Amino acid sequence: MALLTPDDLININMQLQKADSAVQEVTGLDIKGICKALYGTFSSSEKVGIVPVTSGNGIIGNFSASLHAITQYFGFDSFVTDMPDVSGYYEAVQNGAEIILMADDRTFLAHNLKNGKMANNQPCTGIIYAEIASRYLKADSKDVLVVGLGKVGFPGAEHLVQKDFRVYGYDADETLLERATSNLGIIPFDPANPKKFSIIFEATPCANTIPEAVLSENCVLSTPGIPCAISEELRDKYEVQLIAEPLGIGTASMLYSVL
Ligand SMILES: NC(=O)C1=CN([C@@H]2O[C@H](COP(=O)(O)OP(=O)(O)OC[C@H]3O[C@@H](n4cnc5c(N)ncnc54)[C@H](O)[C@@H]3O)[C@@H](O)[C@H]2O)C=CC1
Ligand SMILES: C[C@H]1CC=N[C@@H]1C(=O)NCCCC[C@H](N)C(=O)O
Ligand SMILES: [Mg+2]
Ligand code: NA
Repeated sequence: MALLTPDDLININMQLQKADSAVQEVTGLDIKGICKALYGTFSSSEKVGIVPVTSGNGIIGNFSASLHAITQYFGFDSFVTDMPDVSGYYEAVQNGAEIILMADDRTFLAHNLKNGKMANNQPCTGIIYAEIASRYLKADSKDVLVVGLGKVGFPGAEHLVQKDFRVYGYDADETLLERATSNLGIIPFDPANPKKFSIIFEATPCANTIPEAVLSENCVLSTPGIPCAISEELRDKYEVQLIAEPLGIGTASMLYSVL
């Protein structure tokens, strides 16, 4: 399974700053503006309780600290509980948390206790990175390539289909590809018969998944995938506009979706 390491989260404030500038360049909107477009919501210092969780692989170094910073960055009044797990959840609620933010190895959720809304990181991440890609100001095309049609990728593709884009899809697992084509109506992408895209969305845990043949100059590559979907070489060569950030954008999508 594809879990963060502590090194992925180093200087999360800078990673967020850089991602937010890239998002502004690409779409004319900052991350808050994207979330406002997606969900119509804005932050008003809602209290967010962040609960460390020890199950499975356990507490990931820098994870709760990064969420603490991300939440503050978007204007939430956040805190991290002293205790983990159920004791931590009790602490969070007792200290007045309106939104609970917590994750085990399989599920990262946000639960707004005031209105009952609950978000899962996987669809929220897919949706927001697909939204960003979709809003590329200089795209001059409704064609989009989605690489990776799993838990993050499938909802991203679904979002793009709802937005009336012409969605091409590829997954290395043939069964996943088939699932997407027959449930979403996407066009299966044929790697042996590529075409160029100005808009690309990638959601795999693998490097170098985007072939050169698919790139156009200045195309947007919006990717929650870790590590990076393209080499530095190809990024520089085609002046690719990369939106890639390990936790904060997806977390913002969760939070603004439950407001
Ligand atoms: N940046 C962020 O905020 C977040 C990042 N992620 C990351 O997103 C990635 C995807 O997560 P999930 O969708 O949950 O994983 P998943 O395992 O559900 O789906 C990944 C898909 O990519 C496909 N794939 C793998 N190698 C490929 C290749 N070379 N070419 C085409 N397809 C390939 C797999 O067949 C699989 O269907 C992971 O690396 C995960 O860590 C996940 C959540 C939030
Ligand atoms: C990109 C992230 C967000 C969702 N999946 C990836 C992930 O690493 N999930 C596992 C998070 C586990 C956190 C850990 N239980 C903790 O509380 O420190
Ligand atoms: Mg992110
Ligand atoms: Na990747």
